[PDB]
Amino acid sequence: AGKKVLIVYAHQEPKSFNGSLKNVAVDELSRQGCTVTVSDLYAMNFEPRATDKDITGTLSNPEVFNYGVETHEAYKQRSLASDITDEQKKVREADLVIFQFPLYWFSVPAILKGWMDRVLCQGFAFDIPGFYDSGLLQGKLALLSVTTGGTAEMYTKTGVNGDSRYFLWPLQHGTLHFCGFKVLAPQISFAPEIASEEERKGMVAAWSQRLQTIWKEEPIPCTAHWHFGQ
Amino acid sequence: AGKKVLIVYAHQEPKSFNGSLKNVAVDELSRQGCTVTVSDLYAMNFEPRATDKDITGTLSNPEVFNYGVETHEAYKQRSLASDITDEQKKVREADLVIFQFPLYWFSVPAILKGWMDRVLCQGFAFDIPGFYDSGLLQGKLALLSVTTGGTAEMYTKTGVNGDSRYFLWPLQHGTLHFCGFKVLAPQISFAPEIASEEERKGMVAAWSQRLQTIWKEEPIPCTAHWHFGQ
Ligand SMILES: Cc1cc2nc3c(=O)[nH]c(=O)nc-3n(C[C@H](O)[C@H](O)[C@H](O)COP(=O)(O)OP(=O)(O)OC[C@H]3O[C@@H](n4cnc5c(N)ncnc54)[C@H](O)[C@@H]3O)c2cc1C
Ligand SMILES: Cc1cc2nc3c(=O)[nH]c(=O)nc-3n(C[C@H](O)[C@H](O)[C@H](O)COP(=O)(O)OP(=O)(O)OC[C@H]3O[C@@H](n4cnc5c(N)ncnc54)[C@H](O)[C@@H]3O)c2cc1C
Ligand SMILES: CC[n+]1c(-c2ccccc2)c2cc(N)ccc2c2ccc(N)cc21
Ligand SMILES: CC[n+]1c(-c2ccccc2)c2cc(N)ccc2c2ccc(N)cc21
Ligand SMILES: CC[n+]1c(-c2ccccc2)c2cc(N)ccc2c2ccc(N)cc21
Ligand SMILES: [Zn+2]
Ligand SMILES: [Zn+2]
Repeated sequence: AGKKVLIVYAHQEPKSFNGSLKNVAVDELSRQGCTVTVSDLYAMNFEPRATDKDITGTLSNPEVFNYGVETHEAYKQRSLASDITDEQKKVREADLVIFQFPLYWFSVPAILKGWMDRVLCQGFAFDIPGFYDSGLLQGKLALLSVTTGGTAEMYTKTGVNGDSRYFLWPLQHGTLHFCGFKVLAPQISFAPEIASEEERKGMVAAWSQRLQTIWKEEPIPCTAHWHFGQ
Repeated sequence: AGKKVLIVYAHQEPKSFNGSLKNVAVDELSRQGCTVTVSDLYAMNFEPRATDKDITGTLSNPEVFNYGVETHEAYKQRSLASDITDEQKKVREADLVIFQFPLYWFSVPAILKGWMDRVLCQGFAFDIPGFYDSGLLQGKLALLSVTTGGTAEMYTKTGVNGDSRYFLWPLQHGTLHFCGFKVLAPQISFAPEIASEEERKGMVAAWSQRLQTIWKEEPIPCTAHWHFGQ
């Protein structure tokens, strides 16, 4: 009992398929008695740019600004901007982080990329040492819930788009695994725009049904073999 | 017939290693007699977020906002935000587009991701049909000039990050090839922060040197096999 979930949500439109997937997650996890928080990035006008405004007070080397170094140092000295530390608190408290987003150029929308760039700073999400299996968010679960324009068929190994697992690598391995997350199997809702109403409802139902047993899941082996291998 | 180059540059600090790579590109291409334009995204405070502010005309569906549909229609009608069409002019006139950036989470910094999201809209960069080899930017070249924190060794098949080509897939194939670009081989400058002053100087020089004969290069086969092997 007592699980905490953060949903990081990146869609402009409440009535969208993404919005529906987010709301189903909120309702079902809430029904289960979980603690639920939603970071609605567009509604928050979330800042995507990594800039020197992300550090308050004086820099550790204001002659040559290195964002990575400066945010590492600011994290240690508790002088990060409040929009960042607000998100870090939600992540720190969460047992599971769900990312809900439409696929933009085989990746996350820029507003969500900005969340990953700015929130997951050195000292908070990883360090030397402490990355991949020993990343600082170890013990936490992460799950990518992505919607696509392309159909399942268009996303095969030999297809024009390649296997969907190919585009997952930078997100699941390079970002989430790197920070110590155990990665649950992605939820891929293929081509809702093209799908019939029945097919759309079926995809929503699949998600809702999955959420009923999400705490019983095993994480994937987040390896190059899982992503590219046979 | 001389050549036109656009450099889309994503770093906050002029004195950075990325800044030096951008400046030597400008120096060398200028020396050759090329026409050179730089989009300095951080200096321009470039807007990364995909929002309804990107359309200024009457929305096709003002009760349910679909970013892709609305920007496609706005492109055709000429009612996109002018920061978008300003970038589109630079791309349209370019023979070669160089992207200069530090790797953020196996990808581009969010401010540059936003450039891709917002600038490469339907009708301008691709059509349905009219993508990959029939993409609308066919005839143009693109090149990623990337810097990393991780070492070359970490970015190998047996290294913990996997091969560097793995993370290039969403950018080179999912984005640039999809829009019709032919893709020149990536320039990856590994681990400058860790390297010595001389090694750093050497990496900048190697870039400058490659650029001398850039117009003689052939593009890569931007395929799953090139990226992932057999
Ligand atoms: C900049 C950009 C880059 C992109 N890059 C890619 C890419 O690389 N690869 C790719 O494949 N695609 C890409 N796309 C397409 C994009 O991924 C899809 O448009 C997106 O995933 C669709 O999801 P949505 O929530 O916006 O769908 P919506 O348009 O909101 O939903 C589809 C339909 O489902 C309906 N619906 C909503 N809720 C429910 C419900 N509860 N039950 C039943 N029906 C419901 C909606 O009303 C709508 O009619 C890109 C799009 C953009 C704008
Ligand atoms: C949010 C975030 C995510 C990241 N994700 C990843 C990731 O997934 N994978 C990864 O590998 N790395 C990652 N990194 C690390 C990042 O890619 C590196 O920090 C970046 O590439 C370093 O390049 P730079 O231009 O900032 O280096 P700088 O710090 O600017 O350069 C190093 C030194 O070179 C010096 N220099 C400048 N010009 C010259 C010159 N001409 N000759 C000699 N020396 C010169 C500078 O003064 C500086 O001291 C991430 C960093 C951040 C902040
Ligand atoms: C700039 C520090 N730094 C490094 C890094 C760079 C050089 C040497 C050691 C670590 C880094 C290296 C990898 N692979 C992945 C992510 C990051 C990173 C991420 C965020 C941040 N805020 C600083 C970060
Ligand atoms: C038009 C939607 N759409 C699709 C897409 C979805 C289904 C079928 C064909 C293409 C797409 C497919 C791939 N592989 C790569 C990028 C995009 C894309 C990119 C931007 C955008 N604004 C719309 C996009
Ligand atoms: C193991 C690679 N690696 C990293 C490193 C860089 C990015 C992410 C993780 C580690 C490193 C990071 C810092 N700050 C300082 C020295 C080293 C280093 C030094 C020697 C070596 N042989 C590998 C090294
Ligand atoms: Zn992994
Ligand atoms: Zn390709």
